[PDB]
Amino acid sequence: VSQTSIANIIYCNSVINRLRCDQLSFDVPDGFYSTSPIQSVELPVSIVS
Amino acid sequence: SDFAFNNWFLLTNTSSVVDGVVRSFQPLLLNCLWSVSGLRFTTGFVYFN
Amino acid sequence: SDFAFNNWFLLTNTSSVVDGVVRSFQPLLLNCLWSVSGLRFTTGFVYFNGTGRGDCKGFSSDVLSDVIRYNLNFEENLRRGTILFKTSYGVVVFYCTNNTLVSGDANFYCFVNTTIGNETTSAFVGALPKTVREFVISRTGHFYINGYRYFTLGNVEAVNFNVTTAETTDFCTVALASYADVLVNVSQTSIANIIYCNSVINRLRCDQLSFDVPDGFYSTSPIQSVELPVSIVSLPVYHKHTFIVLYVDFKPQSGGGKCFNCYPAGVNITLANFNETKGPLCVDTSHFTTKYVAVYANVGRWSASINTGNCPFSFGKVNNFVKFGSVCFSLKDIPGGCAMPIVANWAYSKYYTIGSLYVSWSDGDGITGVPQPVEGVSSFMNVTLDKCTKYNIYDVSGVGVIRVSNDTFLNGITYTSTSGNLLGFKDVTKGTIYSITPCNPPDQLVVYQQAVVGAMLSENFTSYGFSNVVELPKFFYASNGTYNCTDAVLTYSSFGVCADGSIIAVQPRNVSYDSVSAIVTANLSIPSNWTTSVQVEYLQITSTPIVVDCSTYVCNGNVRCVELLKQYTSACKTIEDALRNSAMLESADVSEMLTFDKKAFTLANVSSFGDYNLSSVIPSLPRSGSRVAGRSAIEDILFSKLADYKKCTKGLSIADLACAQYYNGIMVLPGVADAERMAMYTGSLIGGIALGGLTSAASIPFSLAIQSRLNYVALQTDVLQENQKILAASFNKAMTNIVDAFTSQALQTVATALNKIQDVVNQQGNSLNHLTSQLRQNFQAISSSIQAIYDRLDIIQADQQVDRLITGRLAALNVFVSHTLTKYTEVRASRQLAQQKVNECVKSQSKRYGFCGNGTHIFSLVNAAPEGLVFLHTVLLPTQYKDVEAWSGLCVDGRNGYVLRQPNLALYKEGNYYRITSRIMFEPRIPTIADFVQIENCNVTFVNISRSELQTIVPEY
Amino acid sequence: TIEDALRNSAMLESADVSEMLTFDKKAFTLANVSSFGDYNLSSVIPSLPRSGSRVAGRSAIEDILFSKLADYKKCTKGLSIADLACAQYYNGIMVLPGVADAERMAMYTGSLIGGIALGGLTSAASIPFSLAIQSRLNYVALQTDVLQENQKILAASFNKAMTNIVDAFTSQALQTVATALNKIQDVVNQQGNSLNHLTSQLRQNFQAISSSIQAIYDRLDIIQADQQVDRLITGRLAALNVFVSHTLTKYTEVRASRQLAQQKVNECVKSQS
Amino acid sequence: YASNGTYNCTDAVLTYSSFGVCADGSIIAVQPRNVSYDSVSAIVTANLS
Ligand SMILES: *[C@@H]1O[C@H](CO)[C@@H](O[C@@H]2O[C@H](CO)[C@@H](O[C@@H]3O[C@H](CO[C@H]4O[C@H](CO)[C@@H](O)[C@H](O)[C@@H]4O[C@H]4O[C@H](CO)[C@@H](O)[C@H](O)[C@@H]4O)[C@@H](O)[C@H](O[C@H]4O[C@H](CO)[C@@H](O)[C@H](O)[C@@H]4O[C@H]4O[C@H](CO)[C@@H](O)[C@H](O)[C@@H]4O)[C@@H]3O)[C@H](O)[C@H]2NC(C)=O)[C@H](O)[C@H]1NC(C)=O
Ligand SMILES: *[C@@H]1O[C@H](CO)[C@@H](O[C@@H]2O[C@H](CO)[C@@H](O[C@@H]3O[C@H](CO[C@H]4O[C@H](CO)[C@@H](O)[C@H](O)[C@@H]4O[C@H]4O[C@H](CO)[C@@H](O)[C@H](O)[C@@H]4O)[C@@H](O)[C@H](O[C@H]4O[C@H](CO)[C@@H](O)[C@H](O)[C@@H]4O[C@H]4O[C@H](CO)[C@@H](O)[C@H](O)[C@@H]4O)[C@@H]3O)[C@H](O)[C@H]2NC(C)=O)[C@H](O)[C@H]1NC(C)=O
Ligand SMILES: *[C@@H]1O[C@H](CO)[C@@H](O[C@@H]2O[C@H](CO)[C@@H](O[C@@H]3O[C@H](CO)[C@@H](O)[C@H](O)[C@@H]3O)[C@H](O)[C@H]2NC(C)=O)[C@H](O)[C@H]1NC(C)=O
Ligand SMILES: *[C@@H]1O[C@H](CO)[C@@H](O[C@@H]2O[C@H](CO)[C@@H](O[C@@H]3O[C@H](CO)[C@@H](O)[C@H](O)[C@@H]3O)[C@H](O)[C@H]2NC(C)=O)[C@H](O)[C@H]1NC(C)=O
Ligand SMILES: *[C@@H]1O[C@H](CO)[C@@H](O[C@@H]2O[C@H](CO)[C@@H](O[C@@H]3O[C@H](CO)[C@@H](O)[C@H](O)[C@@H]3O)[C@H](O)[C@H]2NC(C)=O)[C@H](O)[C@H]1NC(C)=O
Ligand SMILES: *[C@@H]1O[C@H](CO)[C@@H](O[C@@H]2O[C@H](CO)[C@@H](O[C@@H]3O[C@H](CO)[C@@H](O)[C@H](O)[C@@H]3O)[C@H](O)[C@H]2NC(C)=O)[C@H](O)[C@H]1NC(C)=O
Ligand SMILES: *[C@@H]1O[C@H](CO)[C@@H](O[C@@H]2O[C@H](CO)[C@@H](O)[C@H](O)[C@H]2NC(C)=O)[C@H](O)[C@H]1NC(C)=O
Ligand SMILES: *[C@@H]1O[C@H](CO)[C@@H](O)[C@H](O)[C@H]1NC(C)=O
Ligand SMILES: *[C@@H]1O[C@H](CO)[C@@H](O)[C@H](O)[C@H]1NC(C)=O
Ligand SMILES: *[C@@H]1O[C@H](CO)[C@@H](O)[C@H](O)[C@H]1NC(C)=O
Ligand SMILES: *[C@@H]1O[C@H](CO)[C@@H](O)[C@H](O)[C@H]1NC(C)=O
Ligand SMILES: *[C@@H]1O[C@H](CO)[C@@H](O)[C@H](O)[C@H]1NC(C)=O
Ligand SMILES: *[C@@H]1O[C@H](CO)[C@@H](O)[C@H](O)[C@H]1NC(C)=O
Ligand SMILES: *[C@@H]1O[C@H](CO)[C@@H](O)[C@H](O)[C@H]1NC(C)=O
Ligand SMILES: *[C@@H]1O[C@H](CO)[C@@H](O)[C@H](O)[C@H]1NC(C)=O
Ligand SMILES: *[C@@H]1O[C@H](CO)[C@@H](O)[C@H](O)[C@H]1NC(C)=O
Ligand SMILES: *[C@@H]1O[C@H](CO)[C@@H](O)[C@H](O)[C@H]1NC(C)=O
Ligand SMILES: *[C@@H]1O[C@H](CO)[C@@H](O)[C@H](O)[C@H]1NC(C)=O
Ligand SMILES: *[C@@H]1O[C@H](CO)[C@@H](O)[C@H](O)[C@H]1NC(C)=O
Ligand SMILES: *[C@@H]1O[C@H](CO)[C@@H](O)[C@H](O)[C@H]1NC(C)=O
Ligand SMILES: *[C@@H]1O[C@H](CO)[C@@H](O)[C@H](O)[C@H]1NC(C)=O
Ligand SMILES: *[C@@H]1O[C@H](CO)[C@@H](O)[C@H](O)[C@H]1NC(C)=O
Ligand SMILES: *[C@@H]1O[C@H](CO)[C@@H](O)[C@H](O)[C@H]1NC(C)=O
Ligand SMILES: *[C@@H]1O[C@H](CO)[C@@H](O)[C@H](O)[C@H]1NC(C)=O
Ligand SMILES: *[C@@H]1O[C@H](CO)[C@@H](O)[C@H](O)[C@H]1NC(C)=O
Ligand SMILES: *[C@@H]1O[C@H](CO)[C@@H](O)[C@H](O)[C@H]1NC(C)=O
Ligand SMILES: *[C@@H]1O[C@H](CO)[C@@H](O)[C@H](O)[C@H]1NC(C)=O
Repeated sequence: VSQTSIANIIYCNSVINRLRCDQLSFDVPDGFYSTSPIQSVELPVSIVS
Repeated sequence: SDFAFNNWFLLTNTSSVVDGVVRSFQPLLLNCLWSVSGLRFTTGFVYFN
Repeated sequence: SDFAFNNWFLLTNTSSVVDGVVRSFQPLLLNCLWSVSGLRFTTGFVYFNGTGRGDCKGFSSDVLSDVIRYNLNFEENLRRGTILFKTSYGVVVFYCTNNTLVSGDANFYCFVNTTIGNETTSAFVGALPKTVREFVISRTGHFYINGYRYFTLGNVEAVNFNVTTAETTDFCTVALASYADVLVNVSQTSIANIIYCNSVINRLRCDQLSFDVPDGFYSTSPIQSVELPVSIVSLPVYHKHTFIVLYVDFKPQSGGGKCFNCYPAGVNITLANFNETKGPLCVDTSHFTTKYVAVYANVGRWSASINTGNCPFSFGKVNNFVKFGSVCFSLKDIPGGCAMPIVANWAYSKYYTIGSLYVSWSDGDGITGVPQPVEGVSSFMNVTLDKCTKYNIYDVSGVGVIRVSNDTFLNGITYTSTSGNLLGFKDVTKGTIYSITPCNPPDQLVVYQQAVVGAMLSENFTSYGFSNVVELPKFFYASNGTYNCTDAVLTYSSFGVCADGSIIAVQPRNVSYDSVSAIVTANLSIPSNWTTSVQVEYLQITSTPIVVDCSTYVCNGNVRCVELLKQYTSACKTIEDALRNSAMLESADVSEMLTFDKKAFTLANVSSFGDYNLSSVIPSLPRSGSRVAGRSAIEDILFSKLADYKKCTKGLSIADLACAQYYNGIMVLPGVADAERMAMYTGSLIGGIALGGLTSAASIPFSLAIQSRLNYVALQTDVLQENQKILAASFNKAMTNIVDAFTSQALQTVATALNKIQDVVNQQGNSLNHLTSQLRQNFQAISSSIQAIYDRLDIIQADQQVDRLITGRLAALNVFVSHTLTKYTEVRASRQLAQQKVNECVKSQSKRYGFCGNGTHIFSLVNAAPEGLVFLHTVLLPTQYKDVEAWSGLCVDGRNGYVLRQPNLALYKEGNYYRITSRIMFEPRIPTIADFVQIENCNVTFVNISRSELQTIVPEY
Repeated sequence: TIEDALRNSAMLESADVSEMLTFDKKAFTLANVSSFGDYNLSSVIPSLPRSGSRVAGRSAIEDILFSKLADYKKCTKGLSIADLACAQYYNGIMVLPGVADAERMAMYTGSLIGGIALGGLTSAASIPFSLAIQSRLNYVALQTDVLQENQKILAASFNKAMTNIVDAFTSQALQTVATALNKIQDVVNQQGNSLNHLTSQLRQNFQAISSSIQAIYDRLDIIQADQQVDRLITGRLAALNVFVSHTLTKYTEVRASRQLAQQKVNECVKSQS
Repeated sequence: YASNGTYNCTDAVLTYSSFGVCADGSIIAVQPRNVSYDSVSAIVTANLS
């Protein structure tokens, strides 16, 4: 955003784009980063008492 | 990419930021490309369809 | 001691620890030794009494036993048994039938049926253990099987054990016991041994959460634990009383036949103060004594009483010196006010409350509850003087001892310290003032060889069994031994302690040094042949980097938590960005510092050296593997004296401690100083000593090399080199001595290095040992578990109590990062110094005093060590000095006087002829004319020689 | 962990500072001012015992500096009201006696000062101070004059400069002295206000009804008293951990200054650089 | 370690103390800095440079 007006956007779909958006920047310098890919669906429920 | 979107605006309940980089939730699905070409007074009723 | 107690177990309500050291409260009183020998089915009823048919052994007091423990020593077979519990309210029995039928035999079904009075009830066992090795019971009624507690019965008057065993060797024990405070060592969740916390030394040891605390200094506070006289003081004002009394008269028709909690004849409970208008009754006279009042006629086993509510002040304690601005106690409800409930118990089995005592209050200094019922025109100010006491002085409470003082101080009435604790007060009556010393100031004690010896105190008294209390400046000191001042086995800057505890004043290190040798044309002494020595130093070089995943650490896998965090990515990005950039920076530096020479690495073969036999330093050959190098002897000795995640998502083992940390999100990177290139670097440096500039690449004998290095200090001028052959015998002996010291000041130096290494390792570990503990505590939330928080609440009020967790966690994380940066920025200095001296001492002899050793420096070895290096500075120390008679200059028969071209030389008259020697070694050199220089003005103070005898000294003509 | 860290660090640093302080009885006796000469460095030399069995006494520049800048034995007994320091003991802080005691400190300083007039001689006797300066000069270059005007001229400027600077205590050199004095008062303030900040925090109660634990017990029954108690200690432990983590950061940094000091005292003090 | 490229060990475009990575993602063990230095030249009455 420049002068409160939009300039461009980046969809957070791909893994690389995900990391880039997480970086709050563009063009992260070549290096090492950490990530956690997580399942987002219902899972079987188990109980023991 | 490269869309000017000069008219296009952000949405904020609170005070707007200026000239910053921000990730957020926006209603940006392309959906129907135009859906209003040649708009006239009898625009009809569209109900999230 | 030495009891196996394999069957014996711990007791824990919560999850059991495994393989740890823990001090806790356990029921471990020996009481009756056995009390169950030859146990048969008719075991009888024992009720927390000495009435146990067994050999108590006479160490048993037989007063009372808090708990009953059953230890079973039978083969792993099922034998019919029943358990009977007798309580005044009811008799409960436990039965199990092997057969499928509910009656079964007198698929396994167990039924425990409890009958109260004439009513019989049936209960469900549910889960049945495959095998039970131990049984625990208590008077409170807690029931423990194999440590965990399944359920707790209300009360047990007596216990009867219906166990029948055909086997003559039926079982090992069924005993009684009582609580105590002990420490335990647990391996694989199973006990190994314990330590009773009775003696003072044992008390300190248990406090140390360890055994065998190292000899040193510790602090202790011995405290009286009995009732003390109570003293009160208030401003004298003629007491005008107010009595608030309440008449609860529960009086039901027994309640055991139908219901006790049904509030029968429960009705009127009231206090005379109610008004027909019923305006809230707030007292006006400041002095009032609240009392519970009389109670209704009480029948067996049941009662009613008041309970603490939600107000700040508990009713009944209000009279104990409290303040209030407006009581306004009311029987009905009061808007915006606290309320308390009275409940009734039928043998502690039915709880039924009653709306009671609406109270609201303003804060103030006028109204004050007084315990003493009598209030009137009287004189009282009880004040015990010189004993430990409680006290209330002008609405301030505490404990201590009162001392009379002499200080006018008529300005006011109370004096308080900066901390907020009052120091002294003045009587209203006369003007005297009294101080308030605390009862038990901390005392400093000393321990050595796992026993206490000596003690620093404050009072001129022998508190312990010590036979002497030597008064000393700034403190007193007790000891149990005579003063013989033989030596010190411990030391502090001011003083050291003797073996028996005698105190001694330290005499600093007797040493001696040298200085410039001013030419004075008189007698002087030069050092003769030296002896070798070795000094050891240690330098921190690197820090094990750590990395953290923000979102794992705080979110812990909850998607909703992740989404609430999503708006804070502006914040926590800085943390991991800083840690990562700092790690890669320092690793780049340490990788830039490590050079290598293949030409010289091969030279590290011990055959190249000679008599020195520095076997330990040289790197080991590969152990039939394709590895460039192996750690040296001093290396694995040091490591000895001091995991893969690949196995932490797979495998069949339970996760390890390190493995757990990964789950939480901390992640320790592999260390920068890996052994391969570390050993190559060290070996190359070591091989750079025997390599000198040659047209060929071959080596030369090590002996010649030392001579060359010596030449640097001065021109060694001897043809038959005794030093080369003598110093090695001292050198290799010193080395064997010091490696033995690993496995004479040099010894204390080695002790200092070792202490420093264990220091840095502890300093590194307890950082994250402190970090990972803080998430176990919830700052303000109902519970730590985010998942549980979501379970306990709907969408509107769950996130609201969630976010205050992360608001604290982020702060703790920012603290951690801000302290890690402060570790790196400081270790960088030590890195600078290390690189600055390794390339100086290791490569080229220094001419700087005190940088490479106590005296003149010859060469230095280097090896690796945890996150650091270690040096071996070989030096030279003068064995003896040779005296000699000199001349500060020369005068020819002509006016011209001659002097020397550089100062470091000095003439002397060895015999008839004159010899000029070095100032730093006794090596002598021939005189010649080229070594002199001319100055016109003759000083008479020099040698006086003409041109004739000049030809006798130097062949001029 | 708190007290274990503080104790181990204290004994470590005290062992180091005790390892650094050497002594020479041969040279300590040489500190007699009669040995020097026109220089009259009266201020530096250590004072003789004041009719007491004390090895040494502080020098003039020493007590001037201290001037410009208790026993617990009397804190459980006596008739006086407790002093501020005394109060701290009651609370539980405890300042250990300083490592640099005056006796061995003065012996060390005096021995170093006496190492200047001592040169290698067959006998143990001294030589005139004048000859010594000439030898040190030779190091820079072969002083070649027979009638040594420097020895006699520079002393008149030297003793005058010294009187000027001791007056400055009681020209860039002046600003240098001002800087040192400012640095000393800086470190002393920096040391005091640490525990002056510590001991104040227990006067405030983080969330409890009142600070006084005894009062808290008076105002409540067993079930709801410990519950409002523990949140006191939950804060107090945090404050304590902050204090220890900042003390370790003071030690680990002062160690560098110690290194530099030992590195230059043995260089400049002993042999011209 | 996963990678999408073959191992040819040409060079390293990124590095960490234990190891470095190739341009295509192939992993490589670092060889420390080949250097050489000198030392005292003991008089030995023989060939030297
Ligand atoms: C100004 O302030 C206003 C204040 O009102 C803001 O308006 C609110 O904005 C929030 C955030 O966008 C919005 O919450 C979202 O609502 C939409 C619509 O909800 C309905 O759609 C879901 C399917 O997505 C259906 O299940 C159902 O019809 C939803 O309605 C229900 O909401 C909850 C949660 O689903 C239900 O339990 C209730 O029963 C109720 O019927 C959602 O699209 C969005 O859902 C996302 O989060 C939920 C909860 O975690 C999750 O279950 C959804 O799957 C989804 O999460 C992700 O899934 C999609 C799948 O396509 C994936 O692509 C993304 O990763 C998704 O994030 C969420 O519930 C809220 O309703 C608004 N307020 C109201 C009252 O309308 C406004 O935005 C502010 N403007 C700014 C920014 O200034
Ligand atoms: C699993 O979770 C359960 C939860 O219930 C745990 O069970 C509780 O364990 C605690 C701690 O052991 C236990 O508290 C202790 O109770 C026993 C028995 O109390 C009765 O004995 C005392 C004499 O000691 C009598 O005065 C009176 O009969 C006691 O009963 C009364 O309790 C309070 C306090 O005394 C009274 O005010 C009430 O009126 C009530 O009638 C006690 O032995 C123990 O007492 C110790 O502390 C108190 C309070 O400070 C002190 O006054 C005692 O003198 C004693 O302190 C020290 O004195 C002895 C002297 O020999 C000295 O040797 C030690 O230094 C002592 O520490 C305390 O009251 C609690 O009752 C249990 N719960 C119930 C409901 O029974 C179980 O432990 C958990 N298991 C684990 C570890 O996983
Ligand atoms: C974020 O948004 C800002 C706003 O558009 C971007 O900055 C703008 O970037 C353009 C180029 O992308 C700049 O234009 C260049 O400016 C120079 C100097 O005037 C001109 O000579 C060039 O020909 C070109 O026009 C422009 O100055 C700059 N303006 C501002 C206000 O920043 C920025 O690049 C965007 N960043 C990302 C990552 O999207
Ligand atoms: C705390 O409890 C553990 C568990 O018993 C103690 O460790 C065990 O200590 C024994 C000796 O006391 C070790 O036995 C020795 O092991 C070696 C190597 O196997 C063997 O050669 C010896 O002959 C002897 O058996 C045993 O290995 C060790 N086991 C474990 C799991 O630690 C520990 O000493 C106890 N500490 C205290 C202070 O009580
Ligand atoms: C470097 O440090 C070492 C250790 O501090 C010094 O070693 C020691 O040198 C002193 C002389 O200052 C020796 O003292 C004397 O020993 C004789 C014979 O026992 C005794 O009769 C004298 O009265 C005096 O005590 C001491 O023996 C010696 N110790 C060792 C273990 O070597 C060394 O002198 C220091 N070098 C310099 C230049 O300061
Ligand atoms: C100071 O550091 C620089 C850079 O680390 C060193 O420069 C390099 O010196 C090495 C010798 O140790 C040279 O190595 C050789 O080069 C020849 C010709 O390419 C090759 O045939 C050999 O097998 C070997 O690789 C290297 O070329 C040279 N590099 C540069 C950029 O100058 C310098 O030697 C270091 N000085 C000292 C005293 O360590
Ligand atoms: C300290 O000194 C006391 C006496 O000076 C020693 O006491 C004896 O200790 C045994 C063992 O408890 C008792 O049976 C004697 O009655 C004690 N004698 C007296 C006179 O009290 C004690 O053992 C000494 N302890 C140490 C560690 O030195
Ligand atoms: C829109 O409003 C105008 C009047 O403002 C009206 O004439 C017209 O009919 C309206 N459109 C529709 C589709 O009803
Ligand atoms: C939109 O389509 C859905 C699905 O056919 C239908 O239920 C709905 O009625 C449509 N919209 C309107 C306004 O009818
Ligand atoms: C245990 O002994 C006490 C004291 O004599 C006694 O009151 C009690 O009745 C005895 N136990 C039983 C079950 O009677
Ligand atoms: C269970 O209770 C019933 C009814 O009181 C009784 O008949 C039966 O014997 C009990 N079971 C036992 C004691 O195992
Ligand atoms: C355990 O039981 C066996 C069974 O024969 C017995 O011989 C032995 O004495 C018992 N050991 C004990 C009670 O410690
Ligand atoms: C309260 O109730 C009891 C029994 O119901 C009765 O004896 C008494 O008179 C009542 N009133 C007062 C003031 O106690
Ligand atoms: C206060 O002093 C009087 C006079 O000795 C005494 O009777 C009374 O019991 C004392 N009170 C207490 C609580 O000791
Ligand atoms: C200390 O105790 C000793 C023991 O005899 C006694 O002689 C001395 O007077 C006491 N001193 C003080 C100040 O109490
Ligand atoms: C120890 O004391 C005895 C008797 O007082 C004395 O003869 C001996 O010299 C002393 N020895 C030491 C090493 O203090
Ligand atoms: C060490 O120093 C003291 C100081 O006076 C002296 O008495 C003694 O001779 C010395 N002892 C040794 C063993 O050097
Ligand atoms: C010291 O010098 C004198 C000259 O005055 C000489 O007589 C004496 O022999 C010398 N001492 C020694 C030990 O040579
Ligand atoms: C020094 O040299 C003399 C004579 O060669 C010899 O007797 C003495 O043992 C030597 N001392 C040492 C420490 O080598
Ligand atoms: C000398 O070298 C041999 C070779 O292994 C070794 O066993 C021996 O311990 C060495 N001796 C010394 C004094 O280093
Ligand atoms: C020169 O000789 C004189 C003779 O009195 C002597 O005092 C002085 O120290 C000498 N100066 C030197 C040797 O530099
Ligand atoms: C040597 O010194 C003596 C003593 O002053 C003097 O008389 C003599 O002339 C000198 N001889 C020389 C300078 O050749
Ligand atoms: C200084 O030395 C002189 C004689 O050389 C002596 O009279 C005096 O007592 C010494 N000063 C001290 C403090 O010992
Ligand atoms: C010289 O020494 C005397 C001896 O006390 C002293 O009073 C005087 O101030 C000194 N003068 C200077 C300039 O130091
Ligand atoms: C009075 O107080 C002062 C100081 O508080 C103290 O020095 C003195 O000993 C006390 N007693 C008398 C009788 O002065
Ligand atoms: C790359 O791989 C090819 C085929 O394996 C091989 O011929 C070539 O030498 C390799 N080059 C480098 C630089 O690794
Ligand atoms: C660098 O070192 C390795 C180590 O064996 C060696 O094989 C190679 O010849 C060297 N390469 C260069 C380019 O110096």
